[PDB]
Amino acid sequence: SKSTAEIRQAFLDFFHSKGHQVVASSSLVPHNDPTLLFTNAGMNQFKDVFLGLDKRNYSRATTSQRCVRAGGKHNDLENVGYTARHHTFFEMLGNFSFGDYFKLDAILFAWLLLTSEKWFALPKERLWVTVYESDDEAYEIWEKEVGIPRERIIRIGDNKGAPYASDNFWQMGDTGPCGPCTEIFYDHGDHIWGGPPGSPEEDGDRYIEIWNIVFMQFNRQADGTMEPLPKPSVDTGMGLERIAAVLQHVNSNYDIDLFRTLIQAVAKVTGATDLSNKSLRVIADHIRSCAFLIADGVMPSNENRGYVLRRIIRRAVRHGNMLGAKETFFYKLVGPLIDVMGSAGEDLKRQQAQVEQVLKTEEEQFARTLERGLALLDEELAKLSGDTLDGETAFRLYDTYGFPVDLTADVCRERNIKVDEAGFEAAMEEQRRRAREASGF
Ligand SMILES: Nc1ncnc2c1ncn2[C@@H]1O[C@H](COP(=O)(O)OP(=O)(O)CP(=O)(O)O)[C@@H](O)[C@H]1O
Ligand SMILES: [Mg+2]
Ligand SMILES: [Mg+2]
Ligand SMILES: [Mg+2]
Ligand SMILES: [Mg+2]
Repeated sequence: SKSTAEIRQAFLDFFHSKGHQVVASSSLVPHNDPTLLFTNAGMNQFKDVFLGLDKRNYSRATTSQRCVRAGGKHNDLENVGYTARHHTFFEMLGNFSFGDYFKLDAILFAWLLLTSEKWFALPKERLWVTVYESDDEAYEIWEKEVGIPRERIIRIGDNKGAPYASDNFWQMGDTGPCGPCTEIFYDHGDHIWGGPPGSPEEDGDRYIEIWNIVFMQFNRQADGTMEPLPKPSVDTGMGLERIAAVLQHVNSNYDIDLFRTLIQAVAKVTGATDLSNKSLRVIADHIRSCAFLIADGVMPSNENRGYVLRRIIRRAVRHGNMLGAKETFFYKLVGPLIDVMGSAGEDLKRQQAQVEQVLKTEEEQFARTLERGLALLDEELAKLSGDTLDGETAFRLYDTYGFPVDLTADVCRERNIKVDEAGFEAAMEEQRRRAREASGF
């Protein structure tokens, strides 16, 4: 069928033929807003255009934005390797309307691309749509204009437990452009556990959310106030990996051509013999987030963006150890990654050597203490009464061996053991004030 690269280009070509300006992906590092750790959506670089503070020569655009959702806000790190649909690094295919077309055309564009014989040509029967409970306009558009059976049109209100807090109300953050949205789901088959959106089993991998179409209408204020945007606008986002899985007739993102080739590369450098397991998929995902973050200027450190990068690198190195890696391996995956990304991996190839050295240095540094740290964790788990590793042990693995608390928790999770992360932060704070007491500052 179609490769991931062909699907990415087809999406861009579709909207380009619909008068959309093709705009390059922005960096993973936000422009002078932290606050946000990482670019997590395609609309980020158009934020001020939605607010009406900035205007473009074009009124409609389309992008394939690289996103990282490993802190915040959206943090999907603990889903990586457990679900069929979650990555840290992923490309969000988006079309944008800046005071141009609104709900009807946005919905028609998406449906045409998905179901048309000229385009993706997906069977209408396997597509479910959600709307915001109060969004009657979106409901009637799906029902009367598109012709979706009412059975597969699901109203969702404030299911997160506060007003405007909803799976069908997309918000950028505590402030910024937002509005009710309509989301398109794909039924992967009854052989997979899961229910439709709204069911107690909606988290299953059967009904996977493919495309989120946001009808930008409000600028959310600090005080929780919704202030109307000057011009109603559209912000859409479709996971390239998720739509690629659908189009390549597989349930999992890790079964698409890109991740198949990438997982094969991981197995080659680690010596893994399994077709697929948690570690293989985690490392394949982690190299994408680590390599692209460094290419975008993020350097490993013990604070802020750098520490998130450091956490991901070291968790990937841990999984390499699980697979039985004998030598430094992580940096050897940059080449293979560049090859599978195509045009989306050109900002990376530009600095291959630099990214490779950073990852090599980082792994070698962590390798000093990794195995001795894993041995300590194993002897502490062997004498652990209860289901929770204490904070002192987690602090020790951090202070001496450089184990991030979530890395320690990742290992313990695989054995049904929890981590007292409150006791860890307490032990962390106690060290901070010892430094304050001793230093005087
Ligand atoms: N961690 C992740 N990995 C891969 N794709 C993701 C992702 N988070 C979001 N996407 C994709 O980006 C699109 C728009 O982003 P959005 O913020 O709506 O995600 P989401 O959080 O609603 C998906 P879910 O509800 O399954 O977590 C989604 O339709 C989804 O396909
Ligand atoms: Mg989510
Ligand atoms: Mg959702
Ligand atoms: Mg969702
Ligand atoms: Mg969503």
